[PDB]
Amino acid sequence: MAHMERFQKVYEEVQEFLLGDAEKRFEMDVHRKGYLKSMMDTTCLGGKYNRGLCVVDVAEAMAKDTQMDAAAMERVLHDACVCGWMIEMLQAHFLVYDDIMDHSKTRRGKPCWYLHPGVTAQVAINDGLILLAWATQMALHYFADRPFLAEVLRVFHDVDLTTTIGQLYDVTSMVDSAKLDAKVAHANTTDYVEYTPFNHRRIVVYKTAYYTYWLPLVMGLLVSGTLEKVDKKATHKVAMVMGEYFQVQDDVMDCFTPPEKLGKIGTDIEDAKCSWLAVTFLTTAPAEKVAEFKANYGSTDPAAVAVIKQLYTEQNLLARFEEYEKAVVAEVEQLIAALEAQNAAFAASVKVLWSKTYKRQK
Amino acid sequence: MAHMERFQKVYEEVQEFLLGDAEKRFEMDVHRKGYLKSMMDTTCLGGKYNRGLCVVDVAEAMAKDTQMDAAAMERVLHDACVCGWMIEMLQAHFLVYDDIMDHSKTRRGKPCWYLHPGVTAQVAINDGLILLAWATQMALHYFADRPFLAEVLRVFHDVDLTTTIGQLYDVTSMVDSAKLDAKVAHANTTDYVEYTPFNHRRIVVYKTAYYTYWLPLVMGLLVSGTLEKVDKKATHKVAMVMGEYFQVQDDVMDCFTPPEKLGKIGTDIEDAKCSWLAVTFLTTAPAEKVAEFKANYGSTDPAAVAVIKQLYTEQNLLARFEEYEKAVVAEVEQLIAALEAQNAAFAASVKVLWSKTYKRQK
Ligand SMILES: CCCCc1ccc[n+](CC(P(=O)(O)O)P(=O)(O)O)c1
Ligand SMILES: CCCCc1ccc[n+](CC(P(=O)(O)O)P(=O)(O)O)c1
Ligand SMILES: CC(C)CCOP(=O)(O)OP(=O)(O)O
Ligand SMILES: CC(C)CCOP(=O)(O)OP(=O)(O)O
Ligand SMILES: [Ca+2]
Ligand SMILES: [Ca+2]
Ligand SMILES: [Ca+2]
Ligand SMILES: [Ca+2]
Ligand SMILES: [Ca+2]
Ligand SMILES: [Ca+2]
Repeated sequence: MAHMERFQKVYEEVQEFLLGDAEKRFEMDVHRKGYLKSMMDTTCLGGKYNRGLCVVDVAEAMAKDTQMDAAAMERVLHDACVCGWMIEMLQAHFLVYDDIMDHSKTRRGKPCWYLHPGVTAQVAINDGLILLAWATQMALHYFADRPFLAEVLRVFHDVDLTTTIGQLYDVTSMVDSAKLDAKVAHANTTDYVEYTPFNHRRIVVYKTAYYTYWLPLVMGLLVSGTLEKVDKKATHKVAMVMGEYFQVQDDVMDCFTPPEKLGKIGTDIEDAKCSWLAVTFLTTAPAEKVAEFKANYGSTDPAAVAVIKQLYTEQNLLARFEEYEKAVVAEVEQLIAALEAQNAAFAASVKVLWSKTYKRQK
Repeated sequence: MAHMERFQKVYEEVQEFLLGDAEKRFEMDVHRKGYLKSMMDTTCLGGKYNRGLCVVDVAEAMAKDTQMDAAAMERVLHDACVCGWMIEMLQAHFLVYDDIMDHSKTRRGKPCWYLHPGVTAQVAINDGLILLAWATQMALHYFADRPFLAEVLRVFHDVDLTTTIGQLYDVTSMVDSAKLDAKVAHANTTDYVEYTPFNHRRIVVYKTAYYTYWLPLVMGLLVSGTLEKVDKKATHKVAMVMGEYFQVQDDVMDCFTPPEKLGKIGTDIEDAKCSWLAVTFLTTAPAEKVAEFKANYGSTDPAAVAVIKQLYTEQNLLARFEEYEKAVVAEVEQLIAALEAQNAAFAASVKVLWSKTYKRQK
């Protein structure tokens, strides 16, 4: 929408900055400079830019609600774009690692970075660290004289921590939690006791909600200097609700949306993930169907996978998702009404975010 | 080792903080807390603690020099221990990843983290991110009301960046740099045209000197509030010299120090990495020797690795290292004497660091 063109211009600026700083500081040669350019473009581009563009929608909503001159509005928007790129590059970094962890094939319609034959998991592992480091470099450089530098770093780093703990819950969700010893191999579960609504919510809140919903909102507020003009606790709550839903959508599109339209080949089923479908199925389905699920789940065999999808379809998981979505919409709507009573400007930028989220198809 | 007891007590302190904060903020369960505890202990302990201890030695030298009273000195030492642990965790993070990247077997006399049977490289990859995040968490918590907080973050993230570019030079150094395409597999070199003193210096200065020499000295100065009492240029210079040399010793020991004494099993020869021995040997040995080294280096075959070590031995590599160490001793001493003319206290703390480095055996 409104800010794409400006946001993409800032990408070019920030890339030239970053590559030039490496030349100046690290004696970066021409070939590695180009490798780094292709790496940044491959990992950071091609997504929907929902997190980055939110920073800009929020910042501008709040800046217009303030009285400021042309140069100050221009500054807010530019800083917002830089902040948005910190988050997109945080995403880039998380996706490089997660694609390795999940041993996946495609991301955003192209092979996963680690799967580029001129890269491999060995180089990709270090490329991911460069991405994370650059996001902090952006703040240190662009916001060196800004009052919100310290607060930006604190929220960005807190969120980076939060997401790694989220990923921890995710990556250990298929193993009995009583059996984690860094000294003993552990088999995947066969009984699925821990596939509970509580465990699924815990995963999604921490691995997705904080960095996808909370971070863009807060950063938008930080760069426009209006973080003390909104109810902190309601902002966190609406971000948790939308974020949980956003990840329920993800765990509901990797089992029913063609890879081709999504841009990625989910393997929740093969990998026995504690997805919203698995928890919803395990807690509502009849007993023979639960057993048949346990004999088929967690299996690479395409015939086992097809059995799970058939069981999910018989269980009416799409319709259960529709009902959950109605409940979410009801709650979001009212959290937004209450934010609107306090700060109508901020509440509008929450609608813009929610609009890009509700009933999305990829 | 005046500060070891205090340093270790701070580790217990910081660990209990970190685990407790995840309980409070991420609904961390008792099993993953236990997992996290063992991960921390396994990846962060068992090293020599040169980096961490140097922060405290520098901080104390400067606090004595500025005549701090007992209250102030106790704060400075405690802050210095936290900074020290930020660096030891940075190291922890770097080695978790590097062990994966290098496919190594032992770190500090135990199996590499990713090789723990209950871990695997899948989990280790996210674990390494938790270590990095925790490093920032320490500063955000303990230095929340400290004016040096921003400069601590700044130098920390800069050095982390520098090291990852350092690591990029390392992992791409055995492939032809003109053939650095992400779309095209890269065969390892057969002619070694890029195995030069310039390329070797660039690798080790960036992957090693910054975080191992410069980062500890600076943090010791920042926490004691004395960074504005020493020559920044001379400080950086002496860090670069000691740090390159520190990497040279690490390269010499890969080939000549028994894995047992060392705590690790280097595969420089098998991976044919741009070490200080290979580079020197190539630009010191003849053509017949160079040709025999080209048809032996980069092979996992035990006989071929024995040929390499035998070439090195016959080319008197140990002896060329002694001579190199003489020139470095002459130059470090001159640079310390120069520092000592300006602030005797900081120069003495650079000597403490030098003396734990010069002629170390592991
Ligand atoms: C290292 C943090 C990885 C964080 C993270 C958080 C949320 C989603 N992902 C990737 C998704 P996907 O690969 O985009 O479908 P997941 O594997 O379903 O969770 C990664
Ligand atoms: C991943 C970031 C850089 C990691 C890094 C930096 C310096 C030395 N090391 C490890 C050593 P070692 O594995 O301790 O011998 P190297 O593999 O010889 O370089 C790792
Ligand atoms: C958060 C998680 C579901 C990963 C996918 O995030 P996304 O769908 O926003 O991906 P893009 O960055 O490619 O838009
Ligand atoms: C820089 C590189 C040689 C890394 C190993 O560093 P180190 O020998 O200081 O390791 P410890 O932290 O185990 O003492
Ligand atoms: Ca994934
Ligand atoms: Ca995943
Ligand atoms: Ca998914
Ligand atoms: Ca190594
Ligand atoms: Ca290495
Ligand atoms: Ca080594």
